[PDB]
Amino acid sequence: VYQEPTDPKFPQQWYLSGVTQRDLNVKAAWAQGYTGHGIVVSILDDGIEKNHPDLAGNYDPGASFDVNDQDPDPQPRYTQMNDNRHGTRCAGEVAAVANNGVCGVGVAYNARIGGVRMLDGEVTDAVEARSLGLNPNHIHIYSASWGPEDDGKTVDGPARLAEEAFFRGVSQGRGGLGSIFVWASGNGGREHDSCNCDGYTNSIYTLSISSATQFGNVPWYSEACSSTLATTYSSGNQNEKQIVTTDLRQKCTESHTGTSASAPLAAGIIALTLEANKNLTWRDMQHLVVQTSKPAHLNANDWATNGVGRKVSHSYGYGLLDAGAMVALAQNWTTVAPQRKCIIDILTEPKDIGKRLEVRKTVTACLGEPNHITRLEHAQARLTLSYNRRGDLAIHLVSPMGTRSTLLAARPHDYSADGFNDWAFMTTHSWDEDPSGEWVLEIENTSEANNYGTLTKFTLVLYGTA
Ligand SMILES: [Ca+2]
Ligand SMILES: [Ca+2]
Ligand SMILES: [Ca+2]
Ligand code: NA
Repeated sequence: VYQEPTDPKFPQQWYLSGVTQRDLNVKAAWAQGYTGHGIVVSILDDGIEKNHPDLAGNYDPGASFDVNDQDPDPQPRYTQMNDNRHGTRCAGEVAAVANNGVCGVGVAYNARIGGVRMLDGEVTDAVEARSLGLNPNHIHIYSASWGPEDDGKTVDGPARLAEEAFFRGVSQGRGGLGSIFVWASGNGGREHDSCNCDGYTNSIYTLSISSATQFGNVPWYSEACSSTLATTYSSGNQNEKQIVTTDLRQKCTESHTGTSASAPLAAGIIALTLEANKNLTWRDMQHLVVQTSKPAHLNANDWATNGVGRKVSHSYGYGLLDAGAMVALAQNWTTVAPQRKCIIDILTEPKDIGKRLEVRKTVTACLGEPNHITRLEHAQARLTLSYNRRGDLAIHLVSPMGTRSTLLAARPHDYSADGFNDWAFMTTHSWDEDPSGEWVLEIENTSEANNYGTLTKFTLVLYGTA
């Protein structure tokens, strides 16, 4: 009985609905009756053209603000180069108006969309914190297609205020259910960047989203890491189609590309999911993604089955998001038990790294204590170490059930001699596994050079339930 969008460009939105069965299965969600009605999504970016013919109808002033110029109007700053068209393109992916004879449609075409202009100026910690913490009780989902530089040699993340904003968000946002933070995993593929060296994507508070090309391949810009949760389609080579969305100056574009286009699609699917079940917490949402994401159709050389039988890849997380499955599972979902946190400091003495270091430790996962965990969610390996050439290192973490998470792959451009200072490498690959047993940390020098350094701290942090 459901009638799909009549928008002129909808047929070109191959990733939403297609006969080729290689899409995000969004029409199946719309058919079940979910279009994002009642949900509020905010695009933290370079502004939003609120008067765009395909956005005005869903624009929400309450989900918007201009942090760069300190005013409530997020209108982009126009320039000959159209530098500030990025936020508008991301906004259209999430909630472009449907059946209005203009461009295409958003994943959640009935959702309310707002924008925070915060990238067009000095992006300070305060600027970030005010954006992430904007109207936490009105906005449900925050989408961010930006982050630290992808030169493949930086290690950076949120400063204190932004961290506090994230924490306040998941704790108090949405009436205590927790703000949903969707993050683009990065465009550093050509520089061999790792998204675990990015504190925003690496955070347990954000759903880090990677990309897949139309033909199901790992895009050139893609960054691999264990913190990524799932994937949505984006651009690839010139024989592959790209993302169709709203563009600056009230135009329509069929060339929105890179990691930037994936997070918004995920944000849209999550909006449909919240409509299906408004009581889902920030953790419930991550559980739904893990359970419903599909690897099939995605090519990668590292697909591996984890301890609970799910396929995972460092390029895709658990695979492609499936909107129909997301909204279906959401309706019947029982809120997960309170989050427990088990801290296990592993080292009893510093360890020389040399050419290779292996640290084994059998843990009980806080057995007999209030934070005993039998069903893992995120896991962090907080490492502090010195090394002469950081990029030559490759670090792996093996769970008791045999799941190998590569916390850090070699980064050829990273010649830093600063090592890691209590950096929290995170992995989503052992989700739902029993964490008790022997964990193994492996640090190896991937180069032939005679490198040297010392691992002075290894703290294993487990999050989960019993
Ligand atoms: Ca303004
Ligand atoms: Ca439209
Ligand atoms: Ca990066
Ligand atoms: Na994350």
